[PDB]
Amino acid sequence: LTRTQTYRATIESDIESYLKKAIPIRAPESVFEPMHHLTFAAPRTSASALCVAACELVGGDRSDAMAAAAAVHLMHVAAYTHENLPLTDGPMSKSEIQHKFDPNIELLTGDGIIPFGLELMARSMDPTRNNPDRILRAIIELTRVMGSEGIVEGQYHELGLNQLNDLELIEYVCKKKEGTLHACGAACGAILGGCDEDKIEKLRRFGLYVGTVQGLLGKNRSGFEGRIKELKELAVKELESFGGEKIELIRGVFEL
Amino acid sequence: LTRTQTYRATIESDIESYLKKAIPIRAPESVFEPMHHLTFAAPRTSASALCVAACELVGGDRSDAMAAAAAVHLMHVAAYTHENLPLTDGPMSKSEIQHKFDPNIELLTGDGIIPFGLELMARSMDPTRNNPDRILRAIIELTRVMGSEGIVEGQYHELGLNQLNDLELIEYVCKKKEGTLHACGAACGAILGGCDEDKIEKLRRFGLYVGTVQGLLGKNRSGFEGRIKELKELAVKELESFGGEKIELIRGVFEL
Repeated sequence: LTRTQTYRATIESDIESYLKKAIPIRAPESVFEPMHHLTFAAPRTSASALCVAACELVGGDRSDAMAAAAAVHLMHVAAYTHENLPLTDGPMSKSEIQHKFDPNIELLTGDGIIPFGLELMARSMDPTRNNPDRILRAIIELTRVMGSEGIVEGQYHELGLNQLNDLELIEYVCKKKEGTLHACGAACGAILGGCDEDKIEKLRRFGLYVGTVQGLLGKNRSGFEGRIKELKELAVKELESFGGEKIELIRGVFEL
Repeated sequence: LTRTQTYRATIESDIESYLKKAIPIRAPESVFEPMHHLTFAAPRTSASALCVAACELVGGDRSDAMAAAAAVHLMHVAAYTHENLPLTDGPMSKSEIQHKFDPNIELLTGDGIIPFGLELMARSMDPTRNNPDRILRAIIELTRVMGSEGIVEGQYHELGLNQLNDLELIEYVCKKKEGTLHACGAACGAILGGCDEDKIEKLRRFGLYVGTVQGLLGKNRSGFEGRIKELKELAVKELESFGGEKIELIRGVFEL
């Protein structure tokens, strides 16, 4: 592996180890079995690593952002689970997955995973009395990503979908789902990192741009090459205000 | 109406109006339409009123509990929405309701409502009081009600309940759903009104007993009347060592 890959993977290993301490497979039974299973079977999102990297970029330790990064992963897991949830007329996502558990169980496990991430984030503060306004602000960010400003807005418009036709509607969905998830990750990193009000906004915009790109790639319909270079350039702009070699690894992680 | 009824109705009206400020009908536009519809169509839970009442009881102002009380209502509506949600096998709840919106929409709207309440709660921080510690502690309580310690655990076990069933299993379901909901409301009430560790747990237990009664009552299928009287006196016991006018009103609301 390259320095960049090693860096992403180590972050992702630290996140997974952090979650494993919080969610025992302790089951068959209690929500814990489907909660443990869905969390670690789900595809990862680069939004979780951006959270940690954003925090380090501004001088935080990674233990400062571990709870946030894990919460980001969990919001994503909750969204992913509910998107692939078989309803009356099947799931919202047309690309089918394997299900080890019944629909009813996936529904409630998704419901339990949403606040669990916010509970971990809420319960991280306090050991020596750390950042109550900060952790509260981080919580605001995560609540924003899951709801009407973020993922659920995206999923709402994802319903009226068409075959690679409405490109602006597709982009909008990517911005609201993968976009908002990265924005939140980056903004949490920065908040927990102890950051300028101005520098939070910038990393937030950064996350939005790379998250939208990550979304668009996940469509892979190519009608987007020009928009992708457009957004990548905006991502770089935001980065210019920071520095210190973590910049290079972050640029690396996001193919910039 | 009696003083007790008026007192409860005023609270419920103050909660509704506080929520009406936060969720626009927005007409068709966005998840806000179903979010608004489902919030104000859903049956109320007394856990919401207990929050305000618990707060006032310990010298709190009601505007201090208003966000919490609304968040409690919202947790209850997300739960209600999801358990009546038509799946492949139909809804988890055997008691059918009317559905103005499609299953897929109800699934998104439920997911948006969960963090929204926590966001309302989080955005209520009072830097001129000491709230970041307090409000953060309130968020812990609400995250608890929704998850593995609460409603989801209850719903998980409720799966596979019929006639002539496990009575201890039924009470357990009531404890985890209605019980935890009231326990959280009461405990948030206490936290936000500003009392100590000892008195918070007393109100949380109070909430648990009365919530468990509300759940058992909301079934009335056979022989619970014995256990219901046992739980009511447990609730009164908790109320000893609290004082004031509000004690009679709370005893009234919950018929102790």
